Amino acid sequence: RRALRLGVNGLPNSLEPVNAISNVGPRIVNQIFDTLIARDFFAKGAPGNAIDLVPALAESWERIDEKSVRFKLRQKVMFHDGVELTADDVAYTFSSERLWGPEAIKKIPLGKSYSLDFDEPVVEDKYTVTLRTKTPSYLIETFVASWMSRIVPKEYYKKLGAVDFGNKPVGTGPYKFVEFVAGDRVVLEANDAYWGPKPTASKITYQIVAEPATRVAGLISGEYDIITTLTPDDIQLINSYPDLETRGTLIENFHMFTFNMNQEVFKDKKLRRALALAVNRPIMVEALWKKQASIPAGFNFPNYGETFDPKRKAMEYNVEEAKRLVKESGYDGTPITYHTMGNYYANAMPALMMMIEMWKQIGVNVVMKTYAPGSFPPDNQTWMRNWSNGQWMTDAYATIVPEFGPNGQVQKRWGWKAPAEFNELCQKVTVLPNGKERFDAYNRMRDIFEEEAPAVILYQPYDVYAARKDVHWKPVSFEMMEFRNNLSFG
Ligand SMILES: O=C(O[C@H]1[C@H](OP(=O)(O)O[C@@H]2[C@@H](O)[C@@H](O)CO[C@H]2O)[C@@H](CO)O[C@@]1(CO)O[C@H]1O[C@H](CO)[C@H](O)[C@@H](O)[C@H]1O)c1ccccc1
Repeated sequence: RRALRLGVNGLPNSLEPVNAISNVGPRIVNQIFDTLIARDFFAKGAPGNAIDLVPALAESWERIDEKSVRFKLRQKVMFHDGVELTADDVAYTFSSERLWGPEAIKKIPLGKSYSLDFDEPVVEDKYTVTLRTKTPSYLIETFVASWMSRIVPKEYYKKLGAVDFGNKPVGTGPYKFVEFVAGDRVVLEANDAYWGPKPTASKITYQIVAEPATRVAGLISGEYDIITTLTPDDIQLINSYPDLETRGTLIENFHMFTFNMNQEVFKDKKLRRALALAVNRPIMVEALWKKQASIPAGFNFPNYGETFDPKRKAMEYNVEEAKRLVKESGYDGTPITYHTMGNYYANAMPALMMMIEMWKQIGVNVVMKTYAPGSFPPDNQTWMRNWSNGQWMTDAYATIVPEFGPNGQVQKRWGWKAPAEFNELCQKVTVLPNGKERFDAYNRMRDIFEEEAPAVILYQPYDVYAARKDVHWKPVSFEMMEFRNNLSFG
């Protein structure tokens, strides 16, 4: 088998699966670990966007009541060190101690904020485990299929601790750990004892190449087989090669810009809203994304299923209202910084440069502050910054509630003083089954989000990869790379 070499835009700081949640972690952690329930993005000839859920580490599952799901596990599954997977490892993965309890915050900072209102799991036998919530939750199934739910080995994890585990991970996945050189590379090797489809590459290397031009040059020179995070602008040039091609797809994620609302200038919604109203998204999508990116109608996406609102109007663009809001605000003309880690996000810098011109027309001076990986300053030295959110559930709960809710980082760390009505609705949607009340509450939350502007949604990016034609691999509609039944050579 050939070794697979990947040129990437970044690497996570840890291989602990929850801590690795980002645009750069899942493409690695998806190889090392498995979940109880998995997604088959290729079901019924779908071009990597199928919503179909399939058994993975759990052979079957059944909802027992409004707050519990019982799982029957695959038998004789081995972690990379030969230890058999049991309900003990599954219970530990979803425990108060490791994930959501008070004693877990130090090791997994976002564990509690991203988790459901869990109750301690119940081990029925070696291969049977019930995952449950303290209050009703119809989200257990989607949570278990998500990036929050990769299964860790209890004994090995406890022995090492979360920090050391993140540097030497052990999972049940098709590829096993070889090396992790901080801010440089990750090397994995084929796990030939894998329970599912046998790995088709002998090794996988993820090498950071921060500059996209240098990344493209690496593919051309033959240093990489696949490269990530390109722009629709690179398409014509790569495709002009007989042996190279681009492969892209819209992903279930949105790019945005956000604010440090602890800062005096951003304490009030007025300037935040003015900045949002001046963003001409169609011109950015046309010029930088070649119409391949999509602009959502608010914090509202098709993957939400029953909680997606297809009748929702597009987000308002109003330069004249933006001009009035700036005039009425306390803003003087002082430059406002916008922090960006080069092009960690595809089109981060060209998008920002277009927005700086748009904002100059409304009387707001915004200045780009580009920083290197590991150079993100303390919070009080930041004003505006870019971000993204992967829409990780088949429900509107994610990411409006875990990120922007009362228990989330936007309110707790970034100082968004959310209206009381918003937090009340966040609590309601957590416990309610689908219906008119729940559907209407998400719409009211979307209206408040647009009015308050704690963040400004830009678009769903069109994720662009480039590969050698002799490397058969299709992208999926999520911020990760899938190699199961989706990687072959020659
Ligand atoms: O830029 C990355 O993370 C990004 C991550 O944002 P992503 O858009 O990639 O991932 C989001 C998630 O945050 C979550 O909302 C779910 O959906 C996902 O798409 C996030 C957490 O790792 O912090 C970020 C924000 O720009 O970064 C910010 O916070 C870190 C602080 O330790 C960085 O080191 C800083 O440089 C700084 O830029 C990153 C780069 C290298 C190592 C680790 C993370």
